Amino acid sequence: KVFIRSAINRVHQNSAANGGELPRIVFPEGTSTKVLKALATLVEEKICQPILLGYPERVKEKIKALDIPLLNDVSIVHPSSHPKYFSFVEKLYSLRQRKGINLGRAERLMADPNYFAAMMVNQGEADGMVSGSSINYADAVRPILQTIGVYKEGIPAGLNFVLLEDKFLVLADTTVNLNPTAEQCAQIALQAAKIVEYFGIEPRVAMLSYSNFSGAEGTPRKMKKAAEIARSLRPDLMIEGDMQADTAVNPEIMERLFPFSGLKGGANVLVFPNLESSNIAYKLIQQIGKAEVIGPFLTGVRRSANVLQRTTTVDGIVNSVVFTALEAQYIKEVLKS
Amino acid sequence: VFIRSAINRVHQNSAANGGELPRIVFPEGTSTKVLKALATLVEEKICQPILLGYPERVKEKIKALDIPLLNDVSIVHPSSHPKYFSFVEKLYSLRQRKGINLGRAERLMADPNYFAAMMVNQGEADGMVSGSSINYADAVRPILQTIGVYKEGIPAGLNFVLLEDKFLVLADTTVNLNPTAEQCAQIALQAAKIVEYFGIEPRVAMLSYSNFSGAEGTPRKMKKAAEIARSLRPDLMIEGDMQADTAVNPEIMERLFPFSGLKGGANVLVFPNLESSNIAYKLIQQIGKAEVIGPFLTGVRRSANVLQRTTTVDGIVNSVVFTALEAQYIKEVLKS
Amino acid sequence: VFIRSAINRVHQNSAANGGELPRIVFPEGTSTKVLKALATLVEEKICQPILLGYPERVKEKIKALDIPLLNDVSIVHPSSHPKYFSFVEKLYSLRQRKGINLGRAERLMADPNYFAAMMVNQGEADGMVSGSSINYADAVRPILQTIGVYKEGIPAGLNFVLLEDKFLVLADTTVNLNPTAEQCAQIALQAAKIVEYFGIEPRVAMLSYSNFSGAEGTPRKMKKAAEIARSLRPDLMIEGDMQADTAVNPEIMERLFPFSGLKGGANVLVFPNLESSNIAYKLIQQIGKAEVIGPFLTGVRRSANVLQRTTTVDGIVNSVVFTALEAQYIKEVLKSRG
Amino acid sequence: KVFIRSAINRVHQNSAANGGELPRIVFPEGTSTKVLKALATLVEEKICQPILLGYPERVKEKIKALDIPLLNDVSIVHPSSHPKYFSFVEKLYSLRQRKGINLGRAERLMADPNYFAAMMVNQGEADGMVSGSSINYADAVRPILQTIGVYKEGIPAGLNFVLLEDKFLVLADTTVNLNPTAEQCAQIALQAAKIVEYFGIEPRVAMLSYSNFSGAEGTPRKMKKAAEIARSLRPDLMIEGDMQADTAVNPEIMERLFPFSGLKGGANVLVFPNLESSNIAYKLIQQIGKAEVIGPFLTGVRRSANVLQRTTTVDGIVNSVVFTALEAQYIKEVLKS
Amino acid sequence: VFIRSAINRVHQNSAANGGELPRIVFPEGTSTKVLKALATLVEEKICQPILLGYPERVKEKIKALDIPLLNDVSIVHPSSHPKYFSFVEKLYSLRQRKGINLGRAERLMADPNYFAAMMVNQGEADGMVSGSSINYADAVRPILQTIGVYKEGIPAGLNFVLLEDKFLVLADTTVNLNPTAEQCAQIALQAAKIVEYFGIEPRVAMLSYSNFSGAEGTPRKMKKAAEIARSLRPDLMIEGDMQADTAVNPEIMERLFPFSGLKGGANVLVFPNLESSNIAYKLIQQIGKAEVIGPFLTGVRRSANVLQRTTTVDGIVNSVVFTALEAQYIKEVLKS
Amino acid sequence: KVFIRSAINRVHQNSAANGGELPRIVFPEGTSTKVLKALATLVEEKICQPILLGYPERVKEKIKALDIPLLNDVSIVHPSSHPKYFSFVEKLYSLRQRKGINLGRAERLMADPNYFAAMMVNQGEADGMVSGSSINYADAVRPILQTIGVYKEGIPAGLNFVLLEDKFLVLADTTVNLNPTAEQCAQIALQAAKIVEYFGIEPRVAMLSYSNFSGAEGTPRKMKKAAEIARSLRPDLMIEGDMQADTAVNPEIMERLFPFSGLKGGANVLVFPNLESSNIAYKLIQQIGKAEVIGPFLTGVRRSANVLQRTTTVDGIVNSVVFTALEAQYIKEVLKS
Ligand SMILES: [Cl-]
Ligand SMILES: [Cl-]
Ligand SMILES: [Cl-]
Ligand SMILES: [Cl-]
Ligand SMILES: [Cl-]
Ligand SMILES: [Cl-]
Repeated sequence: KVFIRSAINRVHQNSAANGGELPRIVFPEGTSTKVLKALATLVEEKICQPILLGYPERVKEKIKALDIPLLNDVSIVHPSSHPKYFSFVEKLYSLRQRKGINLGRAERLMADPNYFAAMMVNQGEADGMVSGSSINYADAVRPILQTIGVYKEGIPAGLNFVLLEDKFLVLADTTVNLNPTAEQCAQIALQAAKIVEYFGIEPRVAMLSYSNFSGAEGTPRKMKKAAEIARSLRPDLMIEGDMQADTAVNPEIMERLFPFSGLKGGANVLVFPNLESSNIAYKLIQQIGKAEVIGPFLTGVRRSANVLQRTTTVDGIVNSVVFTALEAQYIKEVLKS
Repeated sequence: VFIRSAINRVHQNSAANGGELPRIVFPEGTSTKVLKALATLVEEKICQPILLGYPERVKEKIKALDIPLLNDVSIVHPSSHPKYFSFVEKLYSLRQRKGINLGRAERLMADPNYFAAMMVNQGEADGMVSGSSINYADAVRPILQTIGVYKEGIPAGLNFVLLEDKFLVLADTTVNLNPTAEQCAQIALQAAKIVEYFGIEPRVAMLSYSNFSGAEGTPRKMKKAAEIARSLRPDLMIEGDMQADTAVNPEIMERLFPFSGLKGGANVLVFPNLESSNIAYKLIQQIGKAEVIGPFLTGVRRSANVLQRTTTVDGIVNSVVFTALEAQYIKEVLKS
Repeated sequence: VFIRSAINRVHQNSAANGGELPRIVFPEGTSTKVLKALATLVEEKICQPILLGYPERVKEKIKALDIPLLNDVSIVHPSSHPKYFSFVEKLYSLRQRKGINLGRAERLMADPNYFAAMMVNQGEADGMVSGSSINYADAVRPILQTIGVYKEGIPAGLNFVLLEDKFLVLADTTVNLNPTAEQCAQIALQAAKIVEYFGIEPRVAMLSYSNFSGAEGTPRKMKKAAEIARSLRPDLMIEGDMQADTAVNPEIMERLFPFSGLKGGANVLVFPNLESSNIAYKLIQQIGKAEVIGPFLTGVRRSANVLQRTTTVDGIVNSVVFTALEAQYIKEVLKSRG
Repeated sequence: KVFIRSAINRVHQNSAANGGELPRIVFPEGTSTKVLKALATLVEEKICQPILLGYPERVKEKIKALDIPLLNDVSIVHPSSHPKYFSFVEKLYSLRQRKGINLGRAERLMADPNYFAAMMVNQGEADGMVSGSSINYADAVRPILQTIGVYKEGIPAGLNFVLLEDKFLVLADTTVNLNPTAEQCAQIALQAAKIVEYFGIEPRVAMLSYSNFSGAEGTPRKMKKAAEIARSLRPDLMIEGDMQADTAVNPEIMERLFPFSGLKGGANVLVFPNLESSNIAYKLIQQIGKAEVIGPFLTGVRRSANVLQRTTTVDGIVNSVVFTALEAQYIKEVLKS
Repeated sequence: VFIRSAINRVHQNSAANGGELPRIVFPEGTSTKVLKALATLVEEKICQPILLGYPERVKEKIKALDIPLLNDVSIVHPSSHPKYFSFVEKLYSLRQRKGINLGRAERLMADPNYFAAMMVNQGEADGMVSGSSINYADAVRPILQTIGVYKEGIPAGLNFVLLEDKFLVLADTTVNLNPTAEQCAQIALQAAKIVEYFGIEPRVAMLSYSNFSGAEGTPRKMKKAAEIARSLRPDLMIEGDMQADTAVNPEIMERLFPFSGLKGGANVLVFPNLESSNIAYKLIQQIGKAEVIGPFLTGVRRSANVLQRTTTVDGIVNSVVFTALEAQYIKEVLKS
Repeated sequence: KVFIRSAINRVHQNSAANGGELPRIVFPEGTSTKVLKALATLVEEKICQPILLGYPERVKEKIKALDIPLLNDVSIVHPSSHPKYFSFVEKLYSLRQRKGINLGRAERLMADPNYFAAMMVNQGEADGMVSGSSINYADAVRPILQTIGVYKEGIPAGLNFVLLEDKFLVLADTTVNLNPTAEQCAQIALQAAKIVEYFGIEPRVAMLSYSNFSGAEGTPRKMKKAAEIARSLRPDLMIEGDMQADTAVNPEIMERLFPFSGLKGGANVLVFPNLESSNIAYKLIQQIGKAEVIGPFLTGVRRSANVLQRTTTVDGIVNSVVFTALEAQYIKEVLKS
């Protein structure tokens, strides 16, 4: 409620500090009913320049079918017909020619809106992309990781916000790594923490397990080791584990049962031991928890690109576009430095 | 409401059994949270509690907390009890080829947890509730060593998520780190019969991070778990592998996977590993603004349940209510 | 000569079946090498080709290359074909529990490789030839997902080495990275039935770097494969483990391993792993002075063969000839079973 | 045909530049009929000074049976009776005493001509040895590896020549390593390349696989890594992989399908991913191909020693001794420096 | 004879320190075999024995078996000891991130084995002797959890075989199931310093079923173990892999493997796994006709030894004697 | 002391009940000093008809060097010169031709006394063999296992006797299996029990471990299940485990500490969990204990053949030949049945 309006306003503060320019967000699924309805609400709010990918004739005919006159302008680009199509094909080929992709396969991949979108963002023809409403997560994210890639020492990891009364929680990694090592969960925590700091909040990080400070072999030792590695890398942050999820979020359970712990006031960063636990958790909270859940957002990647969960609603997509715009604005300012 | 109806079936059971209440032994006779919860439960006439401990330490804790309604409850000191010596032999004979000599059987039986487990095993009590003061592994081991699992059963923790129109069942939330496909099928079968006890049709989802991919690893494992379970209960809707929102939301299922055999949303959610079950039910309980009760230990021959170390007083109240139902149900099975 | 005898058998099979020719669909409707090969094969009355692609882009490629003999040939664009929607639904139903949603079933079936395989699966074509423009895995995946293997079969590539008096059969040259002893025996059984189709007695060698050692690893594997194969076909000469020259040269066998059950040199060579099979047929084809034809995909329920990406035009001519033979045979099996 | 005369002429050039001395080549199989028949032609051509091992009494008696009058003067040595025999036992014993070989067992191994030949070569009593016409390769090569050993950072690897009309191809490793690592395949390539360079030919190296530049896990990744490691060690050489075999040899297939590749004009060095592929390939080419195949020759060992494949012909032994004399002359010119 | 010189060393040591006797805590205050042994050890002025238990229950056992020299030996009940709660806080602090909450530290500290080990850890005693009544793992676990291993040390049991003209040292007879080459080297180094304490030159054999084969498995492990050990003590004869008769018999070594660096026979025998060490010292003790003393726990921060469950009264006497030696030695090291 | 004299007298019983014939025992090490010295003592005792293998002159020459006139008549056989040599080659070749052994290698193996002795025993040309005084155990036992082989469901296992004053113990497997399964350990127990029964003693079997009735994973579980399997196969015997070695031998410790145990009166058959423990134990008892240890004897094989430990003394060999002669006579009576 409040959190999403506040992000929208920060987009505007960012934009009025850069000559009124809006980030350009490319959408591979120019024909998606859910994407188009979401774009209707966000064009009224001046959050981004949408670019739709597809056949101009298909896309315009879907726009009027759904009766949304506010999209009669939005840029529409057909990948094969774009002037840069050949340049993009050659650059994908050069990236993948020793990873089993011949030239003709590079052409057919670059004709796919998902690859064309990722290459547009990589080449500065757009500032970000939002994809994945119509296809599964692996299919949508592979072009991004193949084309944009991860920044140095970074790790691709999905991140979700749980919006509670007077507080948000950050959950990660909800989408990418099946079974991260201790070193990977430490890095996932570091990425999640800098996101929390961007919002003016102190990150307090819990490495989750089924155990409370046992350190037994398997995930308890892994999450205990992840906390130690992370604490070494950010000695200023509260980072703790291994601990159970209720121990983590509830400060009264922590202090009563584990008062030696370095984590006071409840964790707002929840790093998971495997993909089963992160993925089932955010989805169950979203369905039954009666709290808004936004994301997942792809962290660790060089440019702003987020893959929607296939189960997303229209309002989900709205929320994801807003934060993709913020991400796009922030990355463009680091690159100016 | 779901809890009030449970309290009522408990009363219905005893009125059909001469008014007797199940005897539930509590190893943690001095536990502040257990004692406060029992104040509420003797008021509701749910069970006959039996506290384990040194009687003067138990009575002085009751006196400290000012719970006059507990002044009559039975207190048993393990080492002093008449059955102690025979209990020591029963444990020794059970574990003598599992690294337990007679002297260590004696000191194990003096521990309230083992004495409670044996009281229940020998029919001296109808059920037990433990684990408010110790970690779950320490509490559940005497139970599994002493009472054991019924044939083809698997010990698995189960939780209820109480929503407005409906409850969800989550398992296995406590015992198996990484159940196989065969074990996940058996966990589902155990949870399904519990849902049936309350007059609800069980609809089972084998959870994963994937929607019907069947790729190697947990997607393949949970897909076969659904198949094995479908084999064993051809009358039930059992499906997987699927993501959790796919599982619970019938409109998401119908839109994206209409070939699925699962209609109307799942009310039985079987997990692929212990991290996911345990973290999920705990996050739901803390932030999900739904009541979560349990975990309850399924698959074991007599009624025994281990509280989560993080439980509240009312948590313990809720767990005792359903332990009483469990003890009553098992008690008539064995009369057969 | 071996190829001429195959062409005549196609005509022999074709006669006694109302003069009908098998219908062979080609996913790569604009491929220069495919169209050049079809010019030669239309003159020989080997098959009725079906080209997949946008009809105008196919006709423009045909007119550019100046191949007047193809102006009549059937051209089908997958998205536009009447059965496209029906084909999408059968692929969706086949793969909906293997990570494929409906929108993806639609985009797969619009790919000529998937559409051709489904055409063959549904009897709208009698066989298919693909893979001149894509790597082998990309070509064979739709075939295996759609058509599948017959019971107890294993998908395995097979190549013919045509020598002066003699042909050898090599397998598995394309599919299995590292087949088990059980899989290598089945590969032998599949290759043997192919050799028998041509009226030749199959004599099977299970290849290794070792001569009758049975030591752990592949020597033990290939010795056990021969045993499993001998059990399943007690009438065949099948032997291993042995080196390749021991296998082919009957004089080396007799001098050095006279106890062996393999006399007169092997004409079926089953390989222990994919590196050895794939490298061998390719080196023989480039540096030997013998024709190598194939690979042909064995073990699948309907006729589909994947050209090696490195093929020539004459290679494609040869593969279509034997694909036509395969399609005619499988079509007789399917009528027998109705 | 041509290639062998040129090698024979290079032996004579080497021998004319060093006072007419010929390398001394020990043959453990002193009564092998094939070895003796080949030796008839090898002394008429001044290729080597042969040393036959055996009971002098039947070696002369095998020679008189076959009626090869040109060999009655050639040296014949009986291992047990040799003056150096007992000193040889002590060096083998000291080498193997912590590898399960007692003194009496060193005595029996050293009485085996294969071990005696190897010790002769190692200690400078001969310049090279040729063995293995009558025993399998592992049995024949074991004494060589235990006694002579590999030079520093070397790997024992068998190598074969395929003699084509304008050029030869070299295949390796055709005999020793079951499943070489990426690092081992790089070293095998370097050894093969210096052999090609000895003949004044530019080596062009293909790391073979069933894949064309895929780098997928398993051997495609291994052969891609071997090419990378080898290029690091020889930045001046064309070395490429992973690739299929026809891709490797045929320069037109390479240029058409993989024009980014650093390997132009066809590979003349073919390094295999495992012993099944190398061993089966050279033998199938030799039997059904119509090109002569010579070898295998043992590379990577400190001193000149080659194992004949048990399947060898009489001409094979001749070819194989010639190249052993060349290697022996080469090492002998290295050591004079 | 060897034991008499050890006893005389015990007196020699404390006489150089104002006559203290080391205080040795016995967790098994009612153990019959412990109590009879203490009768002999009180007469010999070896230590100050401290028995753990209910004092009247201990005194009642003492005069029942009519043991008369223990009427003035010290008796401590753990729960009643003044420092009990301070001991509780210290165990909690040591293990709070290894799965032990405050309440579980409390019941553990009431167990004599944990209380005894903590007494030694905090300097209220100089050593402890346990394990007569319980299996070795149960007794040694509190010791290792509480006292722990010194830097680069490895917990390893060691036994003496007393022959007519020499003793052999066997290790590791109790702790490590299957030590690595690195661990076997550290076991050899630890055994070497014990042999050096008695003024004999240690000569170490890394035992195997193989004679200098170096084949994969334990032959290679024991060959590499010798190499690592020789690296760390270049002055010592350390050799392997070799068979047991090859190791002890110098004429077999010289005749069959004269290249070996080990001459005059090995007096330190390091074993490749726990089956071989444990079966060997036990078989030698029963059927050989040589005295076997131990096992003694090496590698730990202060003096703690676990009796083998099969021990005799005389076994306990011998082990208490050397525990006194160990305690005196460690007590002078820490003074520095 | 007494036990060995009782074996000698039973040898005389067996021979008198069979026309005074002595078993024929082949000794591959015809020049072994310790073997020859042992045989002087054994020929006066009417234990066997020895057959020495080697060059006749080499043996006659060693016999006179050591001056034992009692051997001047003993049979000497030179394998390659023996009439049966060619048929024996043909038979070993037929046994091993699919295990990497060509015809010429069969010839050189059959010329080795160890293989020739094994084939003599196998073909009934001799009744037993004793080898291994001069070579390591694996080397001596390989020809026996390849040629004579194991009887049905048998397992080759070394067995030793520890002769205590009221009693003997049997230890196994002291030589062959590195790490037997539970099933192998049960079969080893069954083999050792029938040997104890041959001497009129009730076998009482302990499956040894470092644990007392824990059944924990690893060795405790293996030996507990080994006991269970063996009890199933011989329901008439006391067989128990897992237990420690002193628990096993001492009936008072067992009765005091594990009174539930099925093993009363102490174990006289000690089955070991791995080769480290068996081999180290019998060697330590033999050296530092004060009791006689005889063997090891090879159990589980179809015909009588035993390998001396390389460390044996002259008495050792005498003791081993005595029990080999008993074994040969027993097997010879079974074979006539
Ligand atoms: Cl997905
Ligand atoms: Cl817990
Ligand atoms: Cl390919
Ligand atoms: Cl070979
Ligand atoms: Cl123990
Ligand atoms: Cl040995």
